[PDB]
Amino acid sequence: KSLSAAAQACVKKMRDAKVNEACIRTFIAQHVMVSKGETGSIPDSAIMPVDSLDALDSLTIECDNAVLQSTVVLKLNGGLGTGMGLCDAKTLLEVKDGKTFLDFTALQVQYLRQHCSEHLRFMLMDSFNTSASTKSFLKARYPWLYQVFDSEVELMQNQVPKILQDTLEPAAWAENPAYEWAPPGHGDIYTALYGSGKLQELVEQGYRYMFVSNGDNLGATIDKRVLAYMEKEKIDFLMEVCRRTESDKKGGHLARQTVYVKGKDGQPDAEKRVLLLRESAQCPKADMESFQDINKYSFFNTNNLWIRLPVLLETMQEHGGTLPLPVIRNEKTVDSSNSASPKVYQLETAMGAAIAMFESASAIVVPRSRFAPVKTCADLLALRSDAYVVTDDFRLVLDDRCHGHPPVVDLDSAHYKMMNGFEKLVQHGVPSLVECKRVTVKGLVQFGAGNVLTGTVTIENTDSASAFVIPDGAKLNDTTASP
Ligand SMILES: CC(=O)OC[C@@]1(C)C=Cc2c(c(C)cc3c2[nH]c2cc(O)ccc23)O1
Repeated sequence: KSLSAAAQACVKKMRDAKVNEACIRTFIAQHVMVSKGETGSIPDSAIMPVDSLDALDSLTIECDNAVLQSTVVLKLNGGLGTGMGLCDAKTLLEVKDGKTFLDFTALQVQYLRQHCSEHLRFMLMDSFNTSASTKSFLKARYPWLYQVFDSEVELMQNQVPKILQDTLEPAAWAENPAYEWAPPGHGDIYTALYGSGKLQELVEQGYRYMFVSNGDNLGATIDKRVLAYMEKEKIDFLMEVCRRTESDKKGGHLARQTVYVKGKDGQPDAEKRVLLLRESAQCPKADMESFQDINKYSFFNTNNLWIRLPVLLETMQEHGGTLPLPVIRNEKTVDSSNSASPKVYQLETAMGAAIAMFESASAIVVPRSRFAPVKTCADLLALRSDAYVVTDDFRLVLDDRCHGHPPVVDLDSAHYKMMNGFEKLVQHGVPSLVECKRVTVKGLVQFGAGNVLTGTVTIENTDSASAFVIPDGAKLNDTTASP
């Protein structure tokens, strides 16, 4: 080997634990990079804003149903709802009418198979934490997915060791041999696809396109207009972006770099623009102000990505069976809670950063409805309510009586950040929010059954040693309800 002793210890620990060679190849290349000085930082001087992009609302032509016969739907399914106090797979959260996130995508795929394309493939990227519950859920409710779960559906996210910041050796932990491993970010989909052989199996069987998206994003549905736009424009990697708002100033954004290839002898000097992603972790403390300027950098990544699979395979093969994404170098501790434990580096990548790895890569701006993540219990309440309606093809869209905008829900963080607090609020029923512009709740409150809210409502309780109960049938119209 040409590896350092620290890197050697890393591969030895990973080979012992039966980690596959594609994950080892990819991690060690990041390890070598970090041992040569790479920090992950992207200053403002290194990038330019991106000003002009095509939009999805300018498109009208849909594709043939032949293209959908060669399309795979991949959902990220590694997330636990820890932010909402959950222990299990976020996708198994009841979101509307007794159905989960997973229910809706599976019903959307089931619909497309019967009506459009029987060979549309559905895959899930699971972690060790979400696999068993995901498998059990499919056994009970979707046996056609359960029968082919291991062979076709499930894609396992691998784990990588944390390394110390001084030696870059694999950190050891006597208490827990589990706190010495970590996930490598969702950029690991490429490593897992290639390393398991499933990417080769897919191109072999004739699949051309893959639509990847977060499992907790209900707006991420197949749109035939995007597939036609990729065919016609001969695009290999397409990222959906949205216009940034001040609510999104602390999240990542799209950026631009240029590569001048000099013309040999008497020639014209060529130009190629290259798109890239910059998240907050990659931004230096000095440039955080320019990071949050939503007029300089005005687009953010939805994680709705479209990939031409044969080109992905070829590009990874040309790199020796890996995709060399920019490494994000987290500075944390072996035990995350305890700041006495040794300082480590947690190396991860972002699947959206692959937009820089392709010549024919592009980004298309889409409406915000394509990015409807459920990350707070406030988002859940809006989605549970009649403000959202299911279509015949099992999508979730706003009711027309919402005038293009979901109701705005501000729930007290002291009582409703956790799911157990939120389910107490809607214990007797979730109110009608379809005609509601805004609703904000402060203090301990319980709705009643058959409640209807209109306009802008505020329900506040100042007494934290008490609960405010709203009776059944209560109508609340542009008011403040208080004890
Ligand atoms: C800002 C802008 O320039 O519009 C373009 C675009 C893509 C992005 C903004 C945007 C939108 C739609 C259809 C809905 C919302 C939205 N931003 C939101 C913020 C909210 O809090 C709630 C709902 C929305 O369209």
